[PDB]
Amino acid sequence: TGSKPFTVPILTVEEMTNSRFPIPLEKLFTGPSGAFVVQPQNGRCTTDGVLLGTTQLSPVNICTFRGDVTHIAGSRNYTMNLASLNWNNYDPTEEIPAPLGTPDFVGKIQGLLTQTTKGDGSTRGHKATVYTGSAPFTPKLGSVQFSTDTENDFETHQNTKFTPVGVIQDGSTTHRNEPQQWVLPSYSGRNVHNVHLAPAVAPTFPGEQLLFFRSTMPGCSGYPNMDLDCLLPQEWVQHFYQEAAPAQSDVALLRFVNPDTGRVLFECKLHKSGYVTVAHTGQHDLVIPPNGYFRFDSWVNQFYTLAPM
Amino acid sequence: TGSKPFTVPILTVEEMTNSRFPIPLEKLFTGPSGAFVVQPQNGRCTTDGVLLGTTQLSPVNICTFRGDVTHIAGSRNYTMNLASLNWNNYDPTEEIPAPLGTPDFVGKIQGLLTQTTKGDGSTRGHKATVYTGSAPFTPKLGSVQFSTDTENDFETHQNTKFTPVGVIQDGSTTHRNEPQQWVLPSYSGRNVHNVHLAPAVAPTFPGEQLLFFRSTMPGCSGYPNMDLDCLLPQEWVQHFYQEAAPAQSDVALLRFVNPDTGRVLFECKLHKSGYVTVAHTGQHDLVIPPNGYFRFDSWVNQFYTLAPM
Ligand SMILES: C[C@@H]1O[C@@H](O[C@@H]2[C@@H](O[C@H]3O[C@H](CO)[C@H](O)[C@H](O)[C@H]3O)[C@@H](O)[C@@H](CO)O[C@@H]2O)[C@@H](O)[C@H](O)[C@@H]1O
Ligand SMILES: OC[C@H]1O[C@H](O)[C@H](O)[C@@H](O)[C@H]1O
Repeated sequence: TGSKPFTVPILTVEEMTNSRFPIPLEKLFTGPSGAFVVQPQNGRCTTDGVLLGTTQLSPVNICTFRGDVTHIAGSRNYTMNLASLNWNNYDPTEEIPAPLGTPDFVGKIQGLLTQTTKGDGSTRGHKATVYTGSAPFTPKLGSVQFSTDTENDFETHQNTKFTPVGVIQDGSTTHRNEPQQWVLPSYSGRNVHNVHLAPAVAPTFPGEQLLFFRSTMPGCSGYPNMDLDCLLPQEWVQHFYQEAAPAQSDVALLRFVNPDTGRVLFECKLHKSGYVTVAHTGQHDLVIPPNGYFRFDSWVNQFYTLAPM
Repeated sequence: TGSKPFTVPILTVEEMTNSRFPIPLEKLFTGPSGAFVVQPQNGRCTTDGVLLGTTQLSPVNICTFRGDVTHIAGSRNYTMNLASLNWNNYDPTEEIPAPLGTPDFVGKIQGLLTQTTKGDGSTRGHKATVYTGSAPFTPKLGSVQFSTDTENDFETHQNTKFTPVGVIQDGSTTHRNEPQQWVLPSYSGRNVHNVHLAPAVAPTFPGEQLLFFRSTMPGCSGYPNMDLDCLLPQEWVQHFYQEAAPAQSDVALLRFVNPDTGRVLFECKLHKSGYVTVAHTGQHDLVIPPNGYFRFDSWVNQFYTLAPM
């Protein structure tokens, strides 16, 4: 009606980024998810550009941490007292679950902890792991703990950054038992309930399943479950945030098109609250052409019947 | 008449990503560039969406490598035989300087080298550094070397990834002497000329300088020069690539606007070949409101005289 036309990006899946970890998308996946709660906090955005949960705009400020560190005596463990992106003091009273970009799964995330000494520009970097299921993982309260490879190299009161790389598993344990991508951390610790969460999502329509945007997280030790599914590519979050096109119905019908044939491969529902469903029953890795893309076709209701995927 | 209208993203500087390394933008910087050649290969795209140099679309597939590795006896060094993003064979004959996303500066980039064994899903990760100025750095040929913290953990003929984190310097030598952000690597090795390059850029009007989109790379050891300037944010590259709006003239005039006050702070030229200039003389860190953004106003040409910044 003159309303700003809704669109999705024309970037292909492999040209886009996982919204839950700073790695490329690899593929589309669908499977049943009735048995458990799907309530990721990263990669959550309405089609009209309202960021939800812990979602922020940067594809490379996901699962990062910044602040000051203090050594835990008799250990190679450091407590990081969190700062903001701009390196200011952290504010815990904001009505968010945790700082934006905080990890939204229970797992042992490995990367590098790096630091610069302001006075002379000296620098240092150490392999480090943050276990988001641990008692000291209290990002909402302004603190997390890292296990590192040093007992003395990090300085106090100097800007320190964690850059995530991948995940680990304890190899004396049954394989692929962690990370648990669908388990939220307890952002304030084990005795305090999470707050201000983006809602859980599920298909409601018979024969429908969620369509996931899937990556494989690098594994850094042990026998981890490396699958990582997001609801929206990070580029879609950035696109909707900018466009802010109002939803004209509950569902934006998308067609996934193959340029090499000119034909539609499948269609799907992009729910205005920011998730996708397809008509399929079972676990399936979608096979798509490298140049295939999503195209918005029309606003439909929640109860539209999709052609089977 | 009838050209698709040109636009730039409304994302703020701080909401965008460096196109030369997987870190957020921090600030805008201008300075004289007569003392160097500004010929980065990442973050190069025309306003009409033609990717140049080694530029690709993923903000998280910049300064990464994938392939499989071979140990060099007597050392902690491994040679990686490069694969593509989707783990396929690398083609050295494609008319590009190097694989898309290859580092475009001489420096020592530190990160983690990770691996998965296909048969059992066992994984491993080690701190690793790639010396992009060294003789073994031959990405165009399909081979690069990493120095690591292990002499025996990595397996042969298993998919291996390098994830970049930051840069290092040798602390026994002159501080901030490396990395050298404006020195291109020799993509095929010592004394072999590079091919298929994106061109050097410079201001071509009196009283103009390049406008750079600047970040600070993490430092991981020693006393590195952490400054990193790109010509275009990664989001701008993604935007132009998708939009493909025809360049109506040589220069798109942009205004940088403060929505808090409603006033234009400065104007600048976005050259159709994908770089920005401003009217200023001297090194200057721009001070901008966090909410400030760029807006396309009109097509002009290279003879247009800017208002002083
Ligand atoms: C499954 C196994 O995981 C990794 O080994 C770790 C051990 O890691 C430590 O030793 C290994 C070399 O043996 C390596 O140097 C690693 O960086 C270092 O932390 C250790 O954490 C044990 C303790 O539970 O778990 C695993 O065995 C990996 O390095 C191995 O190659 C292999 O994939
Ligand atoms: O000369 C090498 C030396 O460089 C710095 O001093 C580092 O802190 C040390 O860990 C060591 O690597």
